[PDB]
Amino acid sequence: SSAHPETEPKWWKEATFYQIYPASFKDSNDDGWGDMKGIASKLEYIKELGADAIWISPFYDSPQDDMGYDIANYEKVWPTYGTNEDCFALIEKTHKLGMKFITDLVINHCSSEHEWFKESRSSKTNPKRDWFFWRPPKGYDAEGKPIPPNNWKSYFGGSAWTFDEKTQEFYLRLFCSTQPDLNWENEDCRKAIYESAVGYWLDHGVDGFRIDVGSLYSKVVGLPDAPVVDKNSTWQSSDPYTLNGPRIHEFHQEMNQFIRNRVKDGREIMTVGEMQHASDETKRLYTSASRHELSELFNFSHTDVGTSPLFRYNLVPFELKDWKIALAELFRYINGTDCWSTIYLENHDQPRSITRFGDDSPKNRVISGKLLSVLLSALTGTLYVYQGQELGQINFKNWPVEKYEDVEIRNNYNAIKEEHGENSEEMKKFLEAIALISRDHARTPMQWSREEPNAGFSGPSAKPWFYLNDSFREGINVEDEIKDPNSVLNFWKEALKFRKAHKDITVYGYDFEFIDLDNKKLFSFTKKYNNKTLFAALNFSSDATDFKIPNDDSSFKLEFGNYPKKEVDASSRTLKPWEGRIYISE
Ligand SMILES: [Ca+2]
Repeated sequence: SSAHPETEPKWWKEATFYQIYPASFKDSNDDGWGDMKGIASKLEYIKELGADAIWISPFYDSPQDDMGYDIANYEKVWPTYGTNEDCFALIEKTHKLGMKFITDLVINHCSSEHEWFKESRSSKTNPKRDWFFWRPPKGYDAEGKPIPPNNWKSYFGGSAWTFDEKTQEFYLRLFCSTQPDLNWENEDCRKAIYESAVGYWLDHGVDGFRIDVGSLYSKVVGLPDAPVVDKNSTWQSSDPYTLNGPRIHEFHQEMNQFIRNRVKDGREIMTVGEMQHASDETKRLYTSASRHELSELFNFSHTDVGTSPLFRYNLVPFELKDWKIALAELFRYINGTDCWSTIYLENHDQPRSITRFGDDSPKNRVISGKLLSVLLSALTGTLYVYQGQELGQINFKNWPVEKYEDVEIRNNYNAIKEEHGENSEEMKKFLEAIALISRDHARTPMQWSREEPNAGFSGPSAKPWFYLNDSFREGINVEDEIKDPNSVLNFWKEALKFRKAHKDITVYGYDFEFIDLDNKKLFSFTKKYNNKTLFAALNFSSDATDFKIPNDDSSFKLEFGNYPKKEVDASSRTLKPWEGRIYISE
């Protein structure tokens, strides 16, 4: 393990993180919105699950146009969630339970309601004008409407520019119209961002940051028109000119140094960057400890399978190998380096993993939920569990488009309507996709009980901010699952215990090798840690499936699996439907 610098222990490498979506976790005052007191009341639940740390999605003052990712004040909690003192009390309570606390750092853009933008937009001459990207119209079209500066597409559909009537210029917003991108080319802007979004929270005791689209801060000079790669779209991906831009490492090094110099008590701060896409070299430039940029990053390849590279909301076929390779992209690059990795299948931007990668049928949702737990339990990196994942939550079913809350759905819907028509093949394909892929499958309220109609998320008289998934009535809720010894929740508790007990090879394991990579059912691999070898055989199918252990001998002992412990023949070399097994040899 000496020629593997990645094995050097750190709190944040072996911590299991639980991600909380504050709007949807726990309402304590029956207004239908989750809040900080609600979260505080459930910290013991999170600890009992086996989490070592929490990441809370944005809880700062925000109009909620992107449900918190449009921040109007980095230094003030959104009043509906509580006060700043509520937040400080929550951080302290988390700490006193022996858990770490990370906050969401969203500094590619802020809300147009942020005072910085209110000043910026007020005139062309004010000191904050170039804290954002302002450009005149390219011209005017045949109807007299201003034409945006370039052809860039918003992440949520349509143009990535919004026209300001007062100053007669467009401003850049890669996200929704009220999320103006901050101009990192302006050094005063960078310094103000660090003070407000970073320093304030360091001063108030956070253990780290999850960094929202951290790979977008560097725009290529001139903001040039992007390549026309999508021949059926007016607007084009800006990735060549906005993703991992030429100053992106400079900016991350600078912010890393700011953090190092601002911490007052010598504590170790973790940063996890939501970087989206990166070559392995780019990942290394970001996460190598010697680079002093990020601790680790999220890479989306595994959550992109089954979606078109041109448009997330067009489905395409995939096979198991595609997902195997995409998952391995998270961690193989760290082998024999001072880099570090993340491991996750769910977050507030993703549909449910059982639906996507297991089988959410009444017959298979429990066993396949456990299979996914077995897989994640064995992988190298910082493990993240998203609220409800531990319950085996599944996608919602048969929702009309008008029920979806997400701006990503609303904006894409409207762009398709405008470009192709409401009654079009393009719309049909979109509607097909949202049923599988929408971020909203992550965002329905957390299911605490079977109580009608709000599942213990709020009192029965409240109107939740977003609709409940009907699954709470099918026993997918905390109260019912605690009592069912066979539940997905109780299994996740086991899986985290197993992972911790074997952390050298589960968390810190190296030399990952696939076994039978092409197999459309069997997901199998080995890992090493000194004299130890871990072997996984995971059957992602409703069929029985054979496997082989390479260099098999008597030393391989069955240590974890999802079929009943007393009813498994460890010597058998055929897996039952949805069966997973982890063997370890010493
Ligand atoms: Ca509330």
